[PDB]
Amino acid sequence: MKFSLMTYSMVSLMRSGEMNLEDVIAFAANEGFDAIELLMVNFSRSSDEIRRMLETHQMKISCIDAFVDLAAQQEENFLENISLSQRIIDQAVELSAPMVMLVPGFPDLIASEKDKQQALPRIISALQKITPYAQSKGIVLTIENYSALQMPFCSIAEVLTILEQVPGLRLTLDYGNMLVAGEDPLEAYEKLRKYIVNAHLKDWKVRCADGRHLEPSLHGQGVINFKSLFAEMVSNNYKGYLSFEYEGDINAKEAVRLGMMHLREQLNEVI
Amino acid sequence: HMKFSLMTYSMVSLMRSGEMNLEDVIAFAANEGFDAIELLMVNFSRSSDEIRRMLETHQMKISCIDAFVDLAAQQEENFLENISLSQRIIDQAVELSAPMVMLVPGFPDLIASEKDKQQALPRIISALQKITPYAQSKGIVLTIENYSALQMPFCSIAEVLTILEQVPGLRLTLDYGNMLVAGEDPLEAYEKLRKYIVNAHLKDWKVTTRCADGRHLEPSLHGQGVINFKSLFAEMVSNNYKGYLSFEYEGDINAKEAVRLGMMHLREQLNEVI
Ligand SMILES: [Mn+2]
Ligand SMILES: [Mn+2]
Repeated sequence: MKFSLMTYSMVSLMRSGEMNLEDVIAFAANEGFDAIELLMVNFSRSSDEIRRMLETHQMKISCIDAFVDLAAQQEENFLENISLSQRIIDQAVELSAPMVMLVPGFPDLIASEKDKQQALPRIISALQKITPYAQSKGIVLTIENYSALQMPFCSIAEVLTILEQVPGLRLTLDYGNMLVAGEDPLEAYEKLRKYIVNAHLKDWKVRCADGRHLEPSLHGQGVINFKSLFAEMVSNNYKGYLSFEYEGDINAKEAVRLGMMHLREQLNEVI
Repeated sequence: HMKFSLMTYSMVSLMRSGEMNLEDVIAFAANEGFDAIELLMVNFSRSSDEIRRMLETHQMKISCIDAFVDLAAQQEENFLENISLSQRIIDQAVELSAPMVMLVPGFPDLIASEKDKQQALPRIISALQKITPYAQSKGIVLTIENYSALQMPFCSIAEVLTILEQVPGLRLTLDYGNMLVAGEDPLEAYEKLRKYIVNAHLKDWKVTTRCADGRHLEPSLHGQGVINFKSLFAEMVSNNYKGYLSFEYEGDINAKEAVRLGMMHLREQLNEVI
């Protein structure tokens, strides 16, 4: 039950120029995380430089995240997105990350029910091509359940349908995203347990399926029940990381410090 | 010469729910008295022949085709394929008799740092320098849109002007509401960018998308928020604007009701000016 910090949680301070990647790694080390989950949106940095940062701060990468359009209808774009996915897997090898998580589509690019219907077999086809490459390199490939309901990978049923058609594919469960999809987060974990190798933890306070809008909350101040998840995870001997995600407006370092105090308290009660 | 168009994006909620298809949006636009639709194109699955058939049935035209394309892609092969995709969108404009294309040239989730923003900008410009001559060769006006996610280097007046002045022939779709998000005065944006503006998106915001100036904003029915459309209309009429004014709505009210309610306000304000 080790914790990892998503670099994506610090995006506000990276966008403002207050933190660079090394600062995020250093901050994760100082806050006691065992790893970072690295969002990779370009290959501008050399692997050498990232490996150096990780050695300096005695940090590891639990998972590399990327947004890739595996729903692309246009053949040449679709093929280049598979190639990009392979390049991300290559980066996981270079950086000693055991896992990749793909968000396999973009919400602004699904503009109708017919688009959603067509996107699903396309995503599945892409993942059947990419997952064997990940396996050959010794990398565990996952998708994430998402929060924009026009993407055909949000509900328990949707993610299960993909997982059951892609040999070897695994799941990063975003516990809070299930709430947006109208699912019970704990039920999602129970139904998808055999595929869940990574988890994102984020909270919401009171657009959903159940028709009620949510705001990002500091962990423990919203509606998500983390202790119940941790209890089941310990019971089931989950061996992946618990990744800290925050998408709100509180200063990102403060959000991590405050939310981690709640999460560690809840885990310690279960242990 | 002030004409209204309906963004198909404004109807996306009912398209996603299966309540409306593209033809329904075209027919709705015709029934509500629009001069055109602005078509969001996210794939080429629709037959060009069938779109043209729909436009003829409903006596409608397409004023502009909108697309999201990642012209900031750092990996060369992806970058080149996104230039080719943009050229294929221009070809679709020819096939559909749309005079204009609007690209949103990057994706907010793919710019994760200030350095990423810095590196994206010359990349986007270089792509647009390749795409714009192709649009010109096909008689298509190419535009970008000023956006609302401030990590993208195309939101402020200064950012959009920097791109436009480096890409010969490039023009602008002014999203008047997005300028408010960027901390600009929407009317001053129009005045400073007037010679480039060939299309406009009209949307409104109410004070409850995070602004530069602090205020929290949510989509508003037009006329119920803070955007002054009459002042814009008065200036465009004064300058003999010949383009379209495109109706954009991003909120939660039923999309057909939002068009009916918002257009009543917009037409009233334009009428007070002419
Ligand atoms: Mn997540
Ligand atoms: Mn717009």
